[PDB]
Amino acid sequence: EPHRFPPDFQWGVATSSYQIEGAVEADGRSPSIWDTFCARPGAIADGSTGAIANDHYHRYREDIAIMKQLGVNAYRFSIAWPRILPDGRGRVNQAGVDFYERLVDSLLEQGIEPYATLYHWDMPQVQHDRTPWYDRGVVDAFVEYTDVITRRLSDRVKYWMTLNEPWVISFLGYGAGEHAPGLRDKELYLRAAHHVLLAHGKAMPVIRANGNAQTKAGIVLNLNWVNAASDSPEDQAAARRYDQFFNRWFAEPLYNGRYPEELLEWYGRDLVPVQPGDFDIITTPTDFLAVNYYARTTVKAGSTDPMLQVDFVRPPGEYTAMDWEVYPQGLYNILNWLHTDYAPPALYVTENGAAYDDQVSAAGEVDDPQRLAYLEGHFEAAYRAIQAGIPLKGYFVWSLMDNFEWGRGFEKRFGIVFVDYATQQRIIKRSGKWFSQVTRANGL
Ligand SMILES: OC[C@H]1O[C@H](O)[C@H](O)[C@@H](O)[C@@H]1O
Ligand SMILES: OC[C@H]1O[C@H](O)[C@H](O)[C@@H](O)[C@@H]1O
Ligand SMILES: OC[C@H]1O[C@H](O)[C@H](O)[C@@H](O)[C@@H]1O
Ligand SMILES: OC[C@H]1O[C@H](O)[C@H](O)[C@@H](O)[C@@H]1O
Repeated sequence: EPHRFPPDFQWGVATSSYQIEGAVEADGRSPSIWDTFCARPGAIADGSTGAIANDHYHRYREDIAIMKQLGVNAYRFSIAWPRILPDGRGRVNQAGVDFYERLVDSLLEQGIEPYATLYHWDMPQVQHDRTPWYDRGVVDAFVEYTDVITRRLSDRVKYWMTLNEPWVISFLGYGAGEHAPGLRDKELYLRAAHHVLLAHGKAMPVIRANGNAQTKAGIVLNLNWVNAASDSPEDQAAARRYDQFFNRWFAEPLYNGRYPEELLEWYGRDLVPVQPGDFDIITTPTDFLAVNYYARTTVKAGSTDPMLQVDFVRPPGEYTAMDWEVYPQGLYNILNWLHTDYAPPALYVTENGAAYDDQVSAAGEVDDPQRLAYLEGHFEAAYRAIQAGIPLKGYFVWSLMDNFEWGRGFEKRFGIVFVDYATQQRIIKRSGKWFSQVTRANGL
């Protein structure tokens, strides 16, 4: 049925600083909230930390050459605030800036367009101790960091993303206790969610001011396709609350200057620390919306999550090693919802991918047919979206290589490139070799 993407389509791979860089003490870097969280017993399933990770700090040139083998014309990475401003604010760490200057120069010299994420979850511990996300002071701290690094790199980086997945930062960090800094309190999560949106909005004019006419910026939302387990009123309602929680909580403020009313009511409207003018800041125009899509999530009325009064149901179907349902139609459905409801001028898929159990064969190959099929199905969905008039401008696979998968540690491998942690050897997987053909054909 299909074939070719638009001629200027951006095919990329994505990473984050803490997940790949390692060298956590190198060159003036201070501890992030993740360096501290990894010390907590039970925080990381395999007891690992991001201390070494993929050692991309030292091996970035090699990783760029692998990107060249994959044929990508774009690369999404994050900048580590703890390398740039190790005391959180104040003194710029020149050696930390130098690393991202060398990275951006090597990318552009190889013809790869840099897509820089400012915040992918690695707040300096010393800054968190002053301004956790639930503290409105965090907004100026983030803007200062944004100001510093955009001043240095905006001559070479045109595409900026403010914060990665507000829902994860706020809900998993402060609401569920699963991510740094590991707190579990409804009010703290709601405060953090609001201050992430404000930080996004105050950062936007700083990016534009430090940039030029070519500069494009937006936020990155995680969005999954949500489904009710049944037609029961109670299950439709459970699905509606979960959808509001996961999918609308950030989108509605960004585009319509309000939170979803039904959930806001359910929570206690006063728990969100909205001040006058906040929605004007949050709705500051963006050039695009970036989407991180993985799965369909099916919800019934229950008391598994006592905050939402929901249980999760696993429909008969295919699951990854994360126990996430494989549902490529969901990506079309999400993109079409965003197109019709909010009309962003441009959409990017800034993350999509899968974790399956990988083994290196005797011949040194990594044969991952489930990951290949996952990617094929989702690329086809993205193609259908483009054919339907949705302005999807690019697609970044999560991830370039196996990396530190947060609370799962190294046991869950999302790469299209295998990393042997004993040696730091990169092996391009079967899915990666296939991706190499997709990028160069600009289609399937
Ligand atoms: O950044 C502070 C770091 O110091 C050490 O090198 C630890 O192994 C690491 O996990 C810790 O967080
Ligand atoms: O893996 C950490 C979290 O991040 C992802 O963006 C997913 O949307 C979310 O379902 C997952 O729980
Ligand atoms: O009835 C609405 C309230 O009750 C629910 O059981 C939830 O725990 C709470 O988060 C919500 O604010
Ligand atoms: O959990 C899989 C992925 O979920 C989220 O999308 C994060 O941005 C990424 O860092 C993580 O690896």
